[PDB]
Order: sequence, then C-alpha cells, then structure tokens
Amino acid sequence: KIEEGKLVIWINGDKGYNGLAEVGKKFEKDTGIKVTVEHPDKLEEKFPQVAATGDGPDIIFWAHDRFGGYAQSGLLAEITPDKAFQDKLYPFTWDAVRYNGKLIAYPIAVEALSLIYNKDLLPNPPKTWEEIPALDKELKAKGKSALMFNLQEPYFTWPLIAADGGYAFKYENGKYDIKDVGVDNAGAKAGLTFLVDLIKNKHMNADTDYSIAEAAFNKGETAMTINGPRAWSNIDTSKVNYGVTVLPTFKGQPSKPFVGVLSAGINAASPNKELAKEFLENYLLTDEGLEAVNKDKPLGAVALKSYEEELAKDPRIAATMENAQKGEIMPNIPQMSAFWYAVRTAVINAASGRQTVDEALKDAQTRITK
Repeated sequence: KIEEGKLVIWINGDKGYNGLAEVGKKFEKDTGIKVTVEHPDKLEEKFPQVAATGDGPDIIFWAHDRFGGYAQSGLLAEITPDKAFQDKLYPFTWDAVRYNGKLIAYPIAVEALSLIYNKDLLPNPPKTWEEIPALDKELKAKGKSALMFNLQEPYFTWPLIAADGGYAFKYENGKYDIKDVGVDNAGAKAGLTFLVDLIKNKHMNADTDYSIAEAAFNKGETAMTINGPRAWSNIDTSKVNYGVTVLPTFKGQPSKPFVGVLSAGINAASPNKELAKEFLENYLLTDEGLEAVNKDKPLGAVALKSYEEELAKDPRIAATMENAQKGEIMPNIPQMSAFWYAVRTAVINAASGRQTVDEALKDAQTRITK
C-alpha cells in the first residue's frame, strides 16, 4: 500500500533524475508535500509486479510503448488534462499516450532517428535515398563509403521500408486494428527491394551492426550514419564535424522512423492522484520544469511546444522533431512483439538472399496477423 500525502517517482538511471528532484523540492516548497525520486534497477519489470499488489510509485516514467500493457492490466490511472493544457503540447504526442480511447499518460520527450553526416566528407547531405548508390561510388574512389548503419535491427531499417506505404498496425481514433498490418504491401516491398539492392551492389554489408557503423562514422571512414540522440555524445568525443538532418525521401515520400515518447504515468492504486496531476501539469511540464531536468541530462526534443521552440535553436534537436513528425508512432499494443520478431527475420533473410523480398515479407505478414 502506497503512502498518502507524499509523492514517490520512479525514473530510469540514465535520465536526469537529480534535475527532477530539484523540480520536486520546488513543489515541496510550495505545498509542503515531499517528493522522492528513485531510479530502481529494472524498474520497467518491477513496476508491473508491485503495482499488481497496489504498491510501487505514484508516478512512473518510461517510453510510451510499455504503457499499453500496463494499461491492459489496469495498472495506470486515466488522465484528465483540459483542452487548454492539451494545446500546449504537440498534437501527435497525445496519440502515443492513448490506450483504446483513454489517455493514460503525459507525453514528456520525443525521440526519433535522424540522418547524421560528416560535414568534412559531405558538403550537402543527400535529399533522396535514390542518389546514395552514385554518391557511394564517388566516395569509394577516395577510399570512403557513403552510408553505414545497423541493419541487424528492424528499428533502424524500418524508416526506408515504411517510406512508400508500409506500417506496423493501422491506427484510428486511439485504437490499432490488429488485423490490418502493412508489412506485405507494395510500399514495404519497394523499400525492402531498395535496401537489398544496396547490399547486392555492395554499397552496404549485410553484417553491419550498431557497433560496426558507429566505429566507422566516428573514425571518419563513412560519410553518413543513421542514429538517434543517444549516439551524439560519442561522436562529440570523436571530434568528427557532424550535422544532423531530415532523413532522405524514397519515391518522393518521407522516410518514416518509429517515434518513441518518454511518458509519465500515474499508478491506478495511488491515493495521491490529484497531487500527481498538479506536479506534472504545473511544475514539470513548464519551461522551468523541463529545463531543470534537461540541464541534468538532455531530454532531446520535447513535447511542450514552448520549450521545444527554444531547444530547436540546436539544429540536431530541430531535425529530431522534424523526423518525428514524419514518422510512425510506435504501437503500444502487445502484438508488437510479434512484429519485431517477424520483421527482424524477414529483413535478415532477404538481405542474405536466403529468401526473396516478396516471400520474406509474405511470411512476416502471416506470422504477425495469425
């Protein structure tokens, strides 16, 4: 049983938890209510256990995609922001915190993949995927390659596959039609057929993983990479002069990266739901609140329009948000585990020719909708 007249908050150890504690001390100064911030190991696994017995934290911070399953077991309270508050955040971020109609969390930060490029090797980054093969040949003439990124995970290759028509599950009004999957349509086939060609024409190597591509870009061996906010700190140490920009189009259509939204949810068993709404809406989700956390550990792009416009003076964060607005919000439904598994196999079997593109995608679609 959770204690009343108090706030306990769980956030991961790699986020700005000391900044969040500073926002809490301010709350404690205005109300007399104490806020305890903790960052337990494996908290996304521990929460469902302790919350099942009416225990755990009052507020939990995690990416939005774990929240659909918490909500399925009734572990999260429905939230009640008015339209005025809702209008202070980007509209698309609210779509990440709906579970079958209900708002079940507050959107905090937004994360998406971007095209990262070496400004010394590349004056102007390519605007389309179609011109990367010719560009790769030019650079190969000087002993450099055009693009290297993790091909092992579907998270990294999906932007291209989804560009001309692919999608995980059809979304409408806060609900995903779990029998409407877009892995086997013409769009996904066009995109996967472009990727395997890059591999057959030797512009890329099928065994390239995250470590390989990061090392090559950071050593200056390749002109581009595809990665997210988490990678920037290591490139900083490398001293490569880099830019971060919108991903290339394919068949004239924007690449569609998966969008992950750091979210804050309220324990349904919490006796302090009003205090929690007050802390989140009026202390944390303000320029001052978001600033205190970001100064401890950068959040990346944020959901709050007002502060985002100030963060976007950094072109790396502005590109992150631009890519996020063109991307695909990651489905928060349990059926996504089937998607990740099937799509990973499909891409790997097609890149190795162990299977055709049409066959590889046909099998994945079947595996996901069965």
